[PDB]
Amino acid sequence: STAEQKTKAKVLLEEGSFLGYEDKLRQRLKLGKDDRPSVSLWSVLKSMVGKDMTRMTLPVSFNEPTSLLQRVAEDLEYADLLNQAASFEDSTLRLLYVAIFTVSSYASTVKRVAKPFNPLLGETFEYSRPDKSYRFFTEQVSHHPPISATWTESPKWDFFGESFVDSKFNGRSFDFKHLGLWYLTIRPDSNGKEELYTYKKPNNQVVGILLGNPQVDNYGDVKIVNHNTGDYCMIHFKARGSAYEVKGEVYNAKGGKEWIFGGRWNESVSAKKVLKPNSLEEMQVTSSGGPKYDGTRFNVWHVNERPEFPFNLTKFAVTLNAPQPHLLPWLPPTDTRLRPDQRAMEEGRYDEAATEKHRVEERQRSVRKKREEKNITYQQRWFKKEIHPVTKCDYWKFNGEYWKQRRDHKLADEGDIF
Ligand SMILES: CC(C)[C@@H](C)/C=C/[C@@H](C)[C@H]1CC[C@H]2C3=CC=C4C[C@@H](O)CC[C@]4(C)[C@H]3CC[C@]12C
Repeated sequence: STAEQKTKAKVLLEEGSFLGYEDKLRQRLKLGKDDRPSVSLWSVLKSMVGKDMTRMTLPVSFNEPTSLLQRVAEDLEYADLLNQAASFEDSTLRLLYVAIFTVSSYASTVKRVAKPFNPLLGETFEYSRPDKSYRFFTEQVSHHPPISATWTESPKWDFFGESFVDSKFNGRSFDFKHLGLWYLTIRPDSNGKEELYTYKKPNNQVVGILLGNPQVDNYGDVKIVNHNTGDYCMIHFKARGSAYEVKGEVYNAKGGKEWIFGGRWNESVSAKKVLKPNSLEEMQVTSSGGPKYDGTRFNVWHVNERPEFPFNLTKFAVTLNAPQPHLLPWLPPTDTRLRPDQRAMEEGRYDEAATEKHRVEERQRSVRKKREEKNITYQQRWFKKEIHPVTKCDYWKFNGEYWKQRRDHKLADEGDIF
């Protein structure tokens, strides 16, 4: 445990990051299943061609009782990969595991053809895992357009970025682009100063709509750069032409190919050392013991087992919106767990969900109109837009106050949106 890792771990404990997380993770929903009718997606969308996800009104069959804030937290489902990454002295092998971490969060998107809640302006969501030593926090920093800012911290790695989802139904497919930059910091166990990786997430689309069998597809190219070394990785999510294929190549700073990896992003990813730096070889689509330098293949990631849950949620997703008894007294009034329309929907009370949604959305609009009448500039509570010193891009800088003020029971009047 390096000095900087211990210094980070000490901060996390002093700020009380795990207070209130004593309850065992939620294992299921009160709903055992549910019988929202299987309305045809085309029948709904044919009258809304060219619209955005947020401008559409959808039946509950195409809603999910999670927030966009919580879908972004599903980036962390396989965060163990990042501690593994920190343990490798070879920077290109750290990059391999960082890359596969970025791929690992797409298995959970399958079988959830549904719109998550559009977070209210100022809505927040926190999630800490004492068993993993990380804390995640996010604030909805914009409503027009919808933007979430995140900030995740752990002894060996940080992860933060902007969720800016730009969507469009073109009459055939529903397309989603992720416009924000993501920042992943590793504090290596050895042989390396703290290092910064950046990348943008792949696109997603709903296809099969006209065929009557909607399917979530993730597609496009991703490039991860290590700003310190500076290794880089190219990732290719193949677009549907039922192929879930993903492949990637990891290069050192001189363009030498060091690693390739590939698999199906709904199932598993394997990798191998590339022995000749100029090889054109890419992963063709049996050691489960860790990395290998001799060129044999090794497993890196496999999807978690996925029981049947209402709304087709994953086990990990079931933990996120849990109103855990020991957690509730710590939360700000803005936390997604307290959001009443989303809570009603999770419990299968769909008319209550529609009733509460109308109320909280009306109040949001009225507060915006009052601000505009008084020339009042909206200010985020927990983030401020700044210029990042390395990328020179605008980013949402966490102000460092949330967890300390939470520790000190100072949140009771930090927002009133539900
Ligand atoms: C009419 C309905 C069916 C339309 C709007 C719903 C489309 C779904 C499939 C879209 C809507 C929002 C999309 C969405 C938003 C945010 C992220 C966070 C990112 O880190 C992983 C992908 C992910 C999770 C994607 C996956 C695909 C989602 C969930």
